[PDB]
Amino acid sequence: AKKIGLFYGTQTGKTESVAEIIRDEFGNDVVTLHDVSQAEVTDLNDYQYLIIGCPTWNIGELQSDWEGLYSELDDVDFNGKLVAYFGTGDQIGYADNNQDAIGILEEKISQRGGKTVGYWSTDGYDFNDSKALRNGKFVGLALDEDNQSDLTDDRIKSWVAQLKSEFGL
Repeated sequence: AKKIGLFYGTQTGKTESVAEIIRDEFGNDVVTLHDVSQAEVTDLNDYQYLIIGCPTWNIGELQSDWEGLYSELDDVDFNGKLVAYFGTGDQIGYADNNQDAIGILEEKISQRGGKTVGYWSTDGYDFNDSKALRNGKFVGLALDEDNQSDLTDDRIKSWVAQLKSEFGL
Protein backbone atom coordinates (compact mmCIF):
# COMPACT_ATOMS: atom_id res chain seq x y z
CA ALA A 1 0.00 0.00 0.00
CA LYS A 2 0.96 3.66 0.21
CA LYS A 3 4.58 3.91 1.26
CA ILE A 4 6.51 6.74 -0.36
CA GLY A 5 10.16 7.25 0.50
CA LEU A 6 12.97 9.71 -0.12
CA PHE A 7 16.40 8.53 -1.22
CA TYR A 8 19.27 10.83 -2.12
CA GLY A 9 23.03 10.73 -2.57
CA THR A 10 24.07 14.11 -1.23
CA GLN A 11 24.02 16.28 1.87
CA THR A 12 20.83 17.90 3.12
CA GLY A 13 20.69 21.69 3.08
CA LYS A 14 20.19 24.54 5.51
CA THR A 15 16.75 23.54 6.76
CA GLU A 16 15.80 22.12 10.14
CA SER A 17 13.82 18.97 9.45
CA VAL A 18 12.23 19.28 6.03
CA ALA A 19 11.57 15.55 6.23
CA GLU A 20 9.20 16.48 9.03
CA ILE A 21 7.42 19.17 7.05
CA ILE A 22 7.07 16.99 3.98
CA ARG A 23 6.00 14.23 6.34
CA ASP A 24 3.25 16.39 7.78
CA GLU A 25 2.50 17.48 4.24
CA PHE A 26 1.98 14.01 2.80
CA GLY A 27 -0.72 13.78 5.44
CA ASN A 28 -0.34 10.09 6.17
CA ASP A 29 2.77 8.70 7.83
CA VAL A 30 4.29 7.37 4.63
CA VAL A 31 7.83 8.61 5.15
CA THR A 32 10.61 6.21 4.23
CA LEU A 33 13.93 7.98 3.80
CA HIS A 34 17.30 6.45 3.03
CA ASP A 35 18.29 7.62 6.49
CA VAL A 36 18.59 3.89 7.05
CA SER A 37 21.59 3.80 4.75
CA GLN A 38 22.67 0.98 7.04
CA ALA A 39 20.06 -1.07 5.21
CA GLU A 40 19.80 -2.30 1.64
CA VAL A 41 18.23 -0.63 -1.36
CA THR A 42 15.72 -3.45 -1.10
CA ASP A 43 13.86 -1.19 1.29
CA LEU A 44 12.88 1.14 -1.53
CA ASN A 45 12.79 -1.87 -3.83
CA ASP A 46 9.75 -3.02 -1.89
CA TYR A 47 8.04 0.30 -2.53
CA GLN A 48 7.27 1.68 -5.97
CA TYR A 49 7.46 5.30 -4.88
CA LEU A 50 10.57 7.28 -4.03
CA ILE A 51 11.76 10.87 -4.19
CA ILE A 52 15.03 12.11 -5.65
CA GLY A 53 16.89 15.40 -5.49
CA CYS A 54 19.22 15.73 -8.46
CA PRO A 55 20.43 13.37 -11.19
CA THR A 56 23.90 11.86 -11.27
CA TRP A 57 26.77 13.13 -13.38
CA ASN A 58 27.43 10.28 -15.78
CA ILE A 59 27.34 11.07 -19.48
CA GLY A 60 27.89 8.61 -22.30
CA GLU A 61 26.33 7.38 -25.52
CA LEU A 62 27.94 3.95 -25.39
CA GLN A 63 31.16 3.55 -23.45
CA SER A 64 31.64 5.71 -20.38
CA ASP A 65 30.08 4.23 -17.26
CA TRP A 66 32.62 1.86 -15.76
CA GLU A 67 31.47 1.33 -12.20
CA GLY A 68 29.97 3.05 -9.18
CA LEU A 69 29.87 2.96 -5.39
CA TYR A 70 26.28 3.23 -4.22
CA SER A 71 22.90 1.53 -4.20
CA GLU A 72 20.21 4.02 -5.16
CA LEU A 73 16.75 3.46 -6.59
CA ASP A 74 18.41 4.47 -9.83
CA ASP A 75 20.14 1.12 -9.58
CA VAL A 76 17.23 -1.00 -8.41
CA ASP A 77 15.31 -2.67 -11.21
CA PHE A 78 12.42 -0.29 -10.64
CA ASN A 79 9.44 -0.97 -12.87
CA GLY A 80 6.46 1.29 -13.45
CA LYS A 81 6.97 3.30 -10.29
CA LEU A 82 6.55 6.90 -9.18
CA VAL A 83 9.58 9.12 -8.71
CA ALA A 84 9.27 12.67 -7.44
CA TYR A 85 12.28 14.91 -7.96
CA PHE A 86 13.20 17.98 -5.95
CA GLY A 87 11.81 20.01 -8.83
CA THR A 88 13.40 23.23 -10.03
CA GLY A 89 15.81 25.79 -8.61
CA ASP A 90 18.20 27.27 -11.13
CA GLN A 91 19.26 25.14 -14.07
CA ILE A 92 18.34 23.96 -17.55
CA GLY A 93 18.76 20.50 -19.03
CA TYR A 94 17.22 20.30 -22.48
CA ALA A 95 15.69 16.88 -23.01
CA ASP A 96 12.67 15.30 -24.65
CA ASN A 97 9.74 15.63 -22.27
CA ASN A 98 8.81 11.95 -22.59
CA GLN A 99 6.29 11.50 -25.36
CA ASP A 100 8.66 10.43 -28.11
CA ALA A 101 9.91 7.27 -29.77
CA ILE A 102 13.66 7.25 -30.32
CA GLY A 103 16.44 5.18 -28.81
CA ILE A 104 16.33 2.29 -26.37
CA LEU A 105 14.28 2.63 -23.20
CA GLU A 106 17.16 1.13 -21.26
CA GLU A 107 18.98 4.09 -19.76
CA LYS A 108 17.40 5.10 -16.47
CA ILE A 109 14.66 4.07 -14.08
CA SER A 110 12.56 7.08 -15.00
CA GLN A 111 12.62 5.86 -18.58
CA ARG A 112 12.75 2.26 -17.43
CA GLY A 113 9.15 2.19 -16.28
CA GLY A 114 7.10 4.72 -14.36
CA LYS A 115 6.55 8.46 -14.12
CA THR A 116 8.77 11.29 -12.93
CA VAL A 117 7.64 14.57 -11.42
CA GLY A 118 9.56 17.76 -10.73
CA TYR A 119 7.85 20.71 -12.38
CA TRP A 120 4.84 22.52 -10.96
CA SER A 121 1.86 23.42 -13.11
CA THR A 122 -0.87 24.82 -10.89
CA ASP A 123 -4.39 25.09 -12.24
CA GLY A 124 -6.86 24.41 -9.45
CA TYR A 125 -6.29 24.39 -5.71
CA ASP A 126 -9.91 24.57 -4.59
CA PHE A 127 -9.71 21.34 -2.64
CA ASN A 128 -8.77 22.17 0.94
CA ASP A 129 -7.38 19.05 2.57
CA SER A 130 -6.91 18.20 6.23
CA LYS A 131 -5.05 15.02 7.12
CA ALA A 132 -5.77 15.14 10.83
CA LEU A 133 -2.78 13.33 12.29
CA ARG A 134 -1.13 13.40 15.70
CA ASN A 135 1.82 15.75 15.36
CA GLY A 136 1.18 19.30 16.50
CA LYS A 137 0.92 22.83 15.15
CA PHE A 138 3.41 25.60 15.85
CA VAL A 139 4.03 28.53 13.53
CA GLY A 140 7.03 30.82 13.79
CA LEU A 141 9.99 32.35 12.00
CA ALA A 142 13.66 33.21 12.32
CA LEU A 143 15.92 35.70 10.59
CA ASP A 144 18.62 33.68 8.87
CA GLU A 145 22.07 35.21 8.59
CA ASP A 146 22.19 34.46 4.88
CA ASN A 147 20.89 37.29 2.73
CA GLN A 148 19.14 35.21 0.09
CA SER A 149 15.50 34.43 0.75
CA ASP A 150 13.51 31.21 0.78
CA LEU A 151 10.52 30.02 -1.21
CA THR A 152 6.93 30.67 -0.20
CA ASP A 153 5.54 29.25 3.02
CA ASP A 154 3.03 27.07 1.22
CA ARG A 155 5.89 25.69 -0.84
CA ILE A 156 6.02 22.37 0.96
CA LYS A 157 2.27 22.13 0.54
CA SER A 158 2.87 22.78 -3.14
CA TRP A 159 5.68 20.37 -3.93
CA VAL A 160 3.88 17.87 -1.74
CA ALA A 161 0.67 18.51 -3.65
CA GLN A 162 2.75 17.91 -6.75
CA LEU A 163 3.98 14.53 -5.58
CA LYS A 164 0.58 13.51 -4.26
CA SER A 165 -0.80 14.86 -7.51
CA GLU A 166 1.13 12.66 -9.90
CA PHE A 167 1.59 9.85 -7.41
CA GLY A 168 -2.16 9.50 -7.06
CA LEU A 169 -4.21 12.64 -6.60
